[PDB]
Amino acid sequence: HMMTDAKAFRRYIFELYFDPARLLELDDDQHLQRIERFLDALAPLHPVLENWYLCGDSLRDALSHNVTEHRQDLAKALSRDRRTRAVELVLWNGEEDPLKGGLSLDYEASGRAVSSRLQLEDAGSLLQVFDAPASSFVAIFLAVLEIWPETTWGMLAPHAYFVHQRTFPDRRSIGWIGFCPHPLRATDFPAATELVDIPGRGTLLLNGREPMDETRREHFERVGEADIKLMELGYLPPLRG
Ligand code: NA
Repeated sequence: HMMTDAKAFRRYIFELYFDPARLLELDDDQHLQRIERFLDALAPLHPVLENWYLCGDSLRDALSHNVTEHRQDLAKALSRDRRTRAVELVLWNGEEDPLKGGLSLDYEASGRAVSSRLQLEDAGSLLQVFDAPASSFVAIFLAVLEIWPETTWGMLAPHAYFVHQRTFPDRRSIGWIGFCPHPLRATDFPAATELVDIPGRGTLLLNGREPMDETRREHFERVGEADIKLMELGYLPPLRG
């Protein structure tokens, strides 16, 4: 079918991974500059992405420091979020309700893979508000690739799919939309899969969303067949790493 199931909210995972050695080379000024550029790139995509704030305890405190208004506040996020062995930065977009596009951002750079990453949670909130979600999510990937040439993997996937349906237990997944840092040939992939070639970076892959009804071939062809081809190419990275 062309439509999805009818559900009030779907949890998603949205994670971009960076080469830890190359990311660690950056100093704080460069991390802050990249985050500033990334927030700038989010702003045109939807009204809920236009404002970002430091976290706080009272609602008044958590809305007092708009880092898209006062960019010096971004350093104050780094100051309270930093830890001895890693830069970390946490922001929220000022919307408390996930059903209204509420979102937080978590950026870490440690020199290790697990904590050299950009996460948007819960990205299912953006599926709530995007009029044309496929292209808007691709635009978020495109921003990350332009700002972080160190990107080594990206995945946007339903949480339940990743946890309970990913083909390879000890590997990452390309998800519904994802980034693989290699050129790919449409020949090797299903017809429902769209490949966006990004010279100098790799490929963005768009599989189809989960429909209300689908056959066994269609089920296999969705995210599973793409993960299988990536694994067969040696491009699907291990989870532990
Ligand atoms: Na203020």
